[PDB]
Amino acid sequence: PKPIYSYSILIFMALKNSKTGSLPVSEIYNFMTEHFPYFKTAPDGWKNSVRHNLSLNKCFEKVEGCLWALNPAKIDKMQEELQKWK
Ligand SMILES: [K+]
Repeated sequence: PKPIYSYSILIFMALKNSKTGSLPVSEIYNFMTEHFPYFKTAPDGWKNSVRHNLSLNKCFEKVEGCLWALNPAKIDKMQEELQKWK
């Protein structure tokens, strides 16, 4: 049962559910496997898809196993994208 969601939306859920708005890459996996059981048995490559969407989407920024944080300037746009698909 694939989630009716994009990878950027799923990453946005994991990061906005963080108290600091930032998580390491391993925590994003744990969030997706916990809240969406499809990824527990999904074929390999979705973990690589998460790292691609982190680098490609401007909403996620690398802080300087690192951490990925939400860009406050892109939260309103990603939120509106979240609501459309809820
Ligand atoms: K990025």
